[PDB]
Amino acid sequence: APTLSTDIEMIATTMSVPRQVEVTEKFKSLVTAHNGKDEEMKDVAQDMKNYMDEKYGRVWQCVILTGSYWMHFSHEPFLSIQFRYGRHICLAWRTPR
Amino acid sequence: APTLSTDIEMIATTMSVPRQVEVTEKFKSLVTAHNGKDEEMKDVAQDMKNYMDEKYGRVWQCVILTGSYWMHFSHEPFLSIQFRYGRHICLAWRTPR
Ligand SMILES: [Cl-]
Ligand SMILES: [Cl-]
Ligand SMILES: [Cl-]
Ligand SMILES: [Cl-]
Ligand SMILES: [Hg+2]
Ligand SMILES: [Hg+2]
Repeated sequence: APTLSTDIEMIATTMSVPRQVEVTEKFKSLVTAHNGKDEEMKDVAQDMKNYMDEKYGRVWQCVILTGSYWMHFSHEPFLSIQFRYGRHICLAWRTPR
Repeated sequence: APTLSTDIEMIATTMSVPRQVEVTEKFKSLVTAHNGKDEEMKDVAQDMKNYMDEKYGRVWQCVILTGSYWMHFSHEPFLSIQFRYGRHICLAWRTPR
């Protein structure tokens, strides 16, 4: 404890459990504040990106999605997190500057 | 001409039509070479990323997805392209280094 909540499925991350908990709990609070509406998920992606820049340094990208996904950023190591909360998959990783 | 093919839906891009055509035609050839299988879309994302680094400079990220999506990278301008071919949405944008 603090422990990863039971309604998050961690898919892949190079971040520690304390960071996983802050990131996922923040995402859940944002989605809840926006009543889970897809129509407002852009605000959520933006507020997640700003939260992460502030807290863990720039530059973050945030992708929220439904369905499946396949990605490539870099074979070299970089700060990253991928998880599922309900219907929404959340991707976030940090790039230079 | 070269013109954007009728089976691509451009969703948003800051790249010119010549670049749009090369990127989308390359994506279509890769998906066709992999028989459209979701199970191999990781190879496609990787080969798209390498094609784009080579052709337009580093560093590219590539996300292929089904379903909906909402993202944020940067309010500042950066090289980007988003489009749909059949069931697959393809996102790609360039970050520093
Ligand atoms: Cl993020
Ligand atoms: Cl990868
Ligand atoms: Cl790409
Ligand atoms: Cl945005
Ligand atoms: Hg995110
Ligand atoms: Hg792509």
